[PDB]
Amino acid sequence: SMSLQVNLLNNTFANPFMNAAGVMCTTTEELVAMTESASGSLVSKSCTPALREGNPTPRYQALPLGSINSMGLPNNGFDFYLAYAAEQHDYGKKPLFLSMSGLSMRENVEMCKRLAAVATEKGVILELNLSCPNVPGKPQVAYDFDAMRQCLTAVSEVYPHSFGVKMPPYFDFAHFDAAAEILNEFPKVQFITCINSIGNGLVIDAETESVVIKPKQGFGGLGGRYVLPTALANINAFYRRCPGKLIFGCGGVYTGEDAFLHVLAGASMVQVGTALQEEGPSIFERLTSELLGVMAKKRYQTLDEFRGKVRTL
Amino acid sequence: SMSLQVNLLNNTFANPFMNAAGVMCTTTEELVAMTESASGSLVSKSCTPALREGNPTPRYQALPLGSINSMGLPNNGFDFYLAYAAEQHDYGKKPLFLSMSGLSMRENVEMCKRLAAVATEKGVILELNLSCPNVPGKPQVAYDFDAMRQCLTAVSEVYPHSFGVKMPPYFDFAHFDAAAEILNEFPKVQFITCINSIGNGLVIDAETESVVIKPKQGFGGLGGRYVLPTALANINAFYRRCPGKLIFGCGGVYTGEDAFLHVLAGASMVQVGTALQEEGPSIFERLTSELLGVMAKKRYQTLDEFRGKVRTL
Ligand SMILES: Cc1cc2nc3c(=O)[nH]c(=O)nc-3n(C[C@H](O)[C@H](O)[C@H](O)COP(=O)(O)O)c2cc1C
Ligand SMILES: Cc1cc2nc3c(=O)[nH]c(=O)nc-3n(C[C@H](O)[C@H](O)[C@H](O)COP(=O)(O)O)c2cc1C
Ligand SMILES: *C(=S)Nc1ccc([N+](=O)[O-])cc1
Ligand SMILES: *C(=S)Nc1ccc([N+](=O)[O-])cc1
Repeated sequence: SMSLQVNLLNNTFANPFMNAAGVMCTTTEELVAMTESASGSLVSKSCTPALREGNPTPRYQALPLGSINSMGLPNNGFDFYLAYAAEQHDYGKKPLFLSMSGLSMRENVEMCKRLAAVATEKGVILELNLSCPNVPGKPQVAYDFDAMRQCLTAVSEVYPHSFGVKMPPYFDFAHFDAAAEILNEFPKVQFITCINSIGNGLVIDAETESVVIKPKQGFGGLGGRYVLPTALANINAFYRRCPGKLIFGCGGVYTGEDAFLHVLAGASMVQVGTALQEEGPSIFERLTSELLGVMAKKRYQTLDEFRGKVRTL
Repeated sequence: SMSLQVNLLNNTFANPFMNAAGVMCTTTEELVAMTESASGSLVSKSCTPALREGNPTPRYQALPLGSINSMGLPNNGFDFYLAYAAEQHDYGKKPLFLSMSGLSMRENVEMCKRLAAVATEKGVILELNLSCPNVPGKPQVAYDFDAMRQCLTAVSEVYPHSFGVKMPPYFDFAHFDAAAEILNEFPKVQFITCINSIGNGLVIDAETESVVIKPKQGFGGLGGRYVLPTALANINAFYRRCPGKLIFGCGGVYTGEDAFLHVLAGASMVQVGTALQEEGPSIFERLTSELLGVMAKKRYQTLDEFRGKVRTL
């Protein structure tokens, strides 16, 4: 009598779970493993026009309360992910998202021109990353509203399909309002993924009296338990301000209960990063089971019964 | 063989610990209790020109990983805190900071003009709050760099003493650079307190399917375990970029080990919020004991030996 089914953008998803871009989605082996998993969908590693080796190691550290990273967009390059979407992915198993993270507006425009035909033919869906906080000297496009509007205009001009945007967290209603106003100008922006990491935290190991990652003097994006209330805030803020769009939640999901909170805040899909990095794709079997358990105890049969229904006081 | 003594701003402090502004420092009884505690200093509740009731309750909630609040600047008004500084505080016991949070430039200018004489005569030190994330309709001043420059210019023009600024967290090196550039233009800003809460998080209780505080649809500032890596990042970022100024740490301190991390990142004083709210002023006896224990095990005698000495890779 229950279902985790999600229906959006002319697709049916068996459940709302997928990986967060960047986690377990860089290589062919990883993409196949995600496709064979119990997840409802998957997204490929944020790509640049050419391959990148990324930042020096160590560049990721798991922590009691989450994780810190400065990966620096290590990826196989756009051609590789385009080929996976065009020729290898089994769409009969689940829908596929492709994450794009060009290092300039022109880079994104040029990749989008080429992605267009594959989206048309095969149905891959674009998630445009406006938020990488780890490439040295590169600005957070989404923290620059003028730049964001220009980039979405440029992409919209050449990309004849719906797409979504991956956003960094905001921390002020003025910013939520400004960002929402811009996103609402673009009807092709049909979903907003909240959130990328909390940027530029600094973890210090008391025992070693040192930072724990090599790039950028130890500063890196935070994920995991640290970020859940910030993620819920951003999911709900955009759920409220962009009623014409769907929200994908990302941040702090370890359990079915955490997923329940994402959906209550407004999420349609729920992405899993840090927890997936630590547990592997088997996590999706556990999460679907747990979310159904939470729903059964609460007497909910479907996600639409409580999506966005968080009660205020 | 050891000492927690700190010497700064023409004052001597027995140890680096003090309350965070807003926590246990609103009433006469609270200010006396802080003065009688083992803390090295104390700061009075951020004040407005007149008494203020603050936001509707519930407006604070303790959490497993910290706290969320939207107090809304409940305070007894500037006259009350000025009178405490001028007539009641025992400067023989410890130095006193007064936190100011006018709701406009004019309000801060007018309060500073009156504060000047008491600072001259009694030695109270101003901590100017540029970061409160809980007043409905009024965004963080320090998230508007032009507003920040104009507030600091006004205060510097009318206030004939050194002072400090309480800052919200930043999450991007471009913002650390921009904020530091502005702060460095004001020689009277002799200390920077990093950080105020991580603004506008949203805590949802899975059991009640609701938010946990009443104001602003449940959106409120995060404190406690959630914010420690963000606090360390901000402390260190400004320690590096504002070499002519002192950094005061605030965020996620529950133990002597946490305090040790603040100091390693660059902190001179260490402020305690959520943990003090939950434990009461007796916490300062525990924190001084724990910090000395950490230093003993590490064979450090003084704070100067490791302040700002966090090792990078
Ligand atoms: C190792 C690692 C690599 C990541 N790579 C990407 C990326 O390529 N693109 C992206 O949009 N986000 C990336 N992220 C951010 C995640 O997608 C996610 O937004 C963040 O980790 C928060 O989710 P979590 O709390 O589930 O980890 C990465 C995160 C981690 C830990
Ligand atoms: C109940 C409460 C009241 C606060 N009031 C103030 C305030 O009046 N002025 C201010 O600058 N910060 C205020 N803060 C923020 C704290 O000073 C501190 O920056 C923040 O809680 C992070 O420290 P923590 O992790 O030790 O809680 C308040 C925090 C709490 C929880
Ligand atoms: C808008 S998408 N333009 C853009 C993309 C990426 C960068 N970057 O180098 O971070 C800048 C501008
Ligand atoms: C700076 S001196 N004054 C000030 C205080 C508060 C605001 N505000 O936005 O509420 C603006 C300027």
